Amino acid sequence: LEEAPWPPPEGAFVGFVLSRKEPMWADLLALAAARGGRVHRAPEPYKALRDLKEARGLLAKDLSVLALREGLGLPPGDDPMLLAYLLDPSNTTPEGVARRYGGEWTEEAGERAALSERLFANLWGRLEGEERLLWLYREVERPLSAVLAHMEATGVRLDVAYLRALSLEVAEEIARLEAEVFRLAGHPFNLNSRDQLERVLFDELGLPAIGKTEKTGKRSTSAAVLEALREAHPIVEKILQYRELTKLKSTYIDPLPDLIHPRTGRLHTRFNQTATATGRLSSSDPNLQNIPVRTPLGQRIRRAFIAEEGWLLVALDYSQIELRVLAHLSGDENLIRVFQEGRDIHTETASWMFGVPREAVDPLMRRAAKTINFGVLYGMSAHRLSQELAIPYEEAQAFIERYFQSFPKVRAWIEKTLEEGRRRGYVETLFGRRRYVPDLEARVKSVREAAERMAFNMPVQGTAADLMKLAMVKLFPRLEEMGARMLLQVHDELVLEAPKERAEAVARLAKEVMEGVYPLAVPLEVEVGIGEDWLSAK
DNA sequence: GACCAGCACCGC
DNA sequence: AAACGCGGTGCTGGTC
Ligand SMILES: Nc1nc2c(ncn2[C@H]2C[C@H](O)[C@@H](COP(=O)(O)NP(=O)(O)OP(=O)(O)O)O2)c(=O)[nH]1
Ligand SMILES: [Mn+2]
Ligand SMILES: [Mn+2]
Repeated sequence: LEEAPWPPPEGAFVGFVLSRKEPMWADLLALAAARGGRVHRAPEPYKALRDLKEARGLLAKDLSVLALREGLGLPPGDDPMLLAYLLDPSNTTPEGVARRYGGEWTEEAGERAALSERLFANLWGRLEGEERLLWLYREVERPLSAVLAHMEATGVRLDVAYLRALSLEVAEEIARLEAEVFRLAGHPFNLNSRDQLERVLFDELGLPAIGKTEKTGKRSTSAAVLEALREAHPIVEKILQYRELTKLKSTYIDPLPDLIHPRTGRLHTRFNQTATATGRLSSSDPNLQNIPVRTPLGQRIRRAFIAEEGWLLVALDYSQIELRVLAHLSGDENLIRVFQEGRDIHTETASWMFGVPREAVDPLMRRAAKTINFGVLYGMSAHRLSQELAIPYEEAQAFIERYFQSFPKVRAWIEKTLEEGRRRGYVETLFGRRRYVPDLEARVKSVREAAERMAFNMPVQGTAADLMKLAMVKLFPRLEEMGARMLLQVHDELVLEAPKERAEAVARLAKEVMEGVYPLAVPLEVEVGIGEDWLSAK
């Protein structure tokens, strides 16, 4: 390409190099652009950002986030990654997309700009005729990237002092647990080492080995195994408690306070748009889509996520989302009637397994019911179900029988989905998002049946993701007009931040937008709450 | 220091 | 652990 002077013409494809993957923390090391057979390299990247009206190219969102960090309104536009991701969700990295569609992903901005131009031309050509995939690109993914950019650049407020004090408290308790484990073992050892713990439990203490690990075939010390051994030795109980606290302390309590950005004073995650096989987003650096919430200590961690002074958090979460999607996709009249009558399958399964009235079901019980309802739906075995439900194997097999017998159209849909996946080689969501599942024709049963479970799950989970994404695209401009912020997304949930005097109005509006994003054969219901912290708003 | 495989874990 | 699915992160143990 002919090297031309900065700036480039409007509509050029951008290429950029970051000192680190996180745009909110990265130094913009180089900036370049390409169009019309030319390449423009910026003398000073930061100054050069002011010259762009739109970020078109690979990882456009990341550059837009960095521009927002610097107070620049540089929205993301076309991104070859989103085109490749829609053609095949296994296209998740620029390294692979480049090598697959005509280029090489290097570490030079000028080459990345030229690569973005070449890959867009080729990928856009491959989507000619894919009307449904082009609709998802034009109406969902491309506009969503702008929404995610603003979310990432905004961040969430965290109660640092609260978590600092919590760290010191949990530390003392971990010391009491580790000292108790060492005494029962008769000697000290690295309790974090599952190899050393394996010997203590199964060689020294002589406890029975329940299961083995996948790759190396060692005797597993997983929670499920230890749960089965909860009454075989007092050490097992202390280990489970040690595992819980060290996990929450090492992954959330201690790391998150150190990630507050100096310029914003807030915590900034990344929402990765081409990371999953089903169309879901993912969150990383740090992951804010798996913040603790189940246990009492987990709830205390949620409370650390707070609203800015004078603001309130608004949390909206779809009710029984994939079950409602399943009703629409399958067309089972019985399942449809469940939601038309306002029933809650999670509560009903919870009341059955715990033997208590509906009003006695606590959040912990309901989460346990979710595992069963979705576990059974997506192919859980009676053997595992018997252990999860703590019932005889014969009763567990009966549970799976009544489950599908209650909704006979579900099985018919599963077989229709798998058959089409075998013939076409991919399954699709309600909006046409595809996932290629070639192992549906595999000759090894284990491999084949694994692909099958992945296959007919993707339309359900993927449609829910399509719906959530479309709702985010619709809702974002409405929140801007009301002075509200979109902070976090958790697959079927949104966390917003609104002025105290507008929180009620935002909550009502966001609820309506989410529930009416795309009318289905069943109503989409959203649970909404308002509070100064994430747990309160739930 | 950086990277990795493997086990284990958090929540959707 | 096991015939639920989708992710990301910490630790250990190992390498370079
Ligand atoms: N296969 C599978 N899918 C799951 C699991 N947990 C969550 N999902 C999927 C299916 C879920 O629909 C979706 C959202 O998870 P939630 O919002 O926590 N549960 P929901 O919306 O169903 O119920 P409600 O909001 O009334 O409490 O994530 C699981 O253990 N397994
Ligand atoms: Mn939900
Ligand atoms: Mn949810």
